[PDB]
Amino acid sequence: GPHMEKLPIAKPNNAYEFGQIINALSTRKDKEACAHLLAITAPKDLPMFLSNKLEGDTFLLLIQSLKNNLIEKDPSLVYQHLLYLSKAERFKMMLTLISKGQKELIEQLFEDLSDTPNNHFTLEDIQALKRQYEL
Repeated sequence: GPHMEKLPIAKPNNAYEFGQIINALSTRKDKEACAHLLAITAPKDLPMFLSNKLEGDTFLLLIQSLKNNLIEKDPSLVYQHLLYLSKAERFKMMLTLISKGQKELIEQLFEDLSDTPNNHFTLEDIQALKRQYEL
């Protein structure tokens, strides 16, 4: 990960802005600046941004950003980001291009949410939504 300073983030207004920030972080491998991007992004806007500007590495970046950073800030925002991410179309191509040992990271994402009892979601809601990820 680069020692040279991080590029500053203003919120994504539209799919190209979301994609152009994210692809810069996929260039730096930045999970922590990606975590700031989810801390400012809405789950409702997220699948509309991911429409055409969604790739294998940029999907995996946000997954590793969730199962490390956002789980310790708000696991219910992780749950809602994963809920609306399941509505994205190109999302379903990603789970086919990802290798089995890299797909396990998506399991560890839900395994950390399973560990958290929460005022916004339940295990019943987890085990229902994870089905859209075929885990």
